[PDB]
Amino acid sequence: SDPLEEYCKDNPETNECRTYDN
Repeated sequence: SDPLEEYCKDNPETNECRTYDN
């Protein structure tokens, strides 16, 4: 998918995007 998916995977702040809000 777009860099958006890989981000939430690689985002220590937004990879937590699923748990925390950013």
